[PDB]
Amino acid sequence: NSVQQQLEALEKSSGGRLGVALINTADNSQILYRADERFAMCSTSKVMAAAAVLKQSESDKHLLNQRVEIKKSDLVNYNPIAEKHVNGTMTLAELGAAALQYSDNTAMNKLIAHLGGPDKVTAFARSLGDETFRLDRTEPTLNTAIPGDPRDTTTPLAMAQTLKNLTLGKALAETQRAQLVTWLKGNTTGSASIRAGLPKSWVVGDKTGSGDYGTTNDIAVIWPENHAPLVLVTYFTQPEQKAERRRDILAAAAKIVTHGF
Repeated sequence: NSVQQQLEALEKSSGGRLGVALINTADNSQILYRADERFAMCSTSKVMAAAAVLKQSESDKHLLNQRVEIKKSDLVNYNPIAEKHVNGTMTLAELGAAALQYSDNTAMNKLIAHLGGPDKVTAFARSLGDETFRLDRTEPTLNTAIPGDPRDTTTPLAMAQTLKNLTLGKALAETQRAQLVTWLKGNTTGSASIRAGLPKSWVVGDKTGSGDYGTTNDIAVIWPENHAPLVLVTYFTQPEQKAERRRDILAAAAKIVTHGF
């Protein structure tokens, strides 16, 4: 059973649509499965919003520490960090950290608002050469993940390419790139996803995503102990609106494509 056959087998039993894109930076070789198909990004889109602010900070040395007032009215459906700061302030850096490491939805909306709206995040993605990514809505509606809906979607390959450029490539200035990597490595929400399918000692940075239609996503940068980094995007979605998320499928896909490394 080839890697491709294993992925097809995994999808067949999953009850959903699997999208995988792995880039081996050792030789730029790739393992693709429905890598050109669109999937709702859900919270994985937070990486683009945080990175957009990091790009701005390259020309504004006071941006990351800029105060942002948190009001009760700002709270949406999931605000683990933001709710702790109502009536107070959070810096843009702290909002980036909350959005990425805890998937705080209020934090994401604050980043989008600062940038000027969802379309500004799309423009940033385009500036990075990503012609696929599109952010159309704010939290929490960007998570509807309706089959066939182009809003707030991208493809596994496009996201893998951009994540590579953002964390290991040409997208950000060094200090900003390092900050994004630090945030990703400190994520607290991905234990059961890609990380679960890899050797426990491998260093990993990732951003998970989840939404309606049992949409379960994760994008990660992986640092093996004796090999060049791997960039992996695992997207998964189902036909019924209230389907349960399946992080186990992402872990299984990760194990399949990282075999040998």
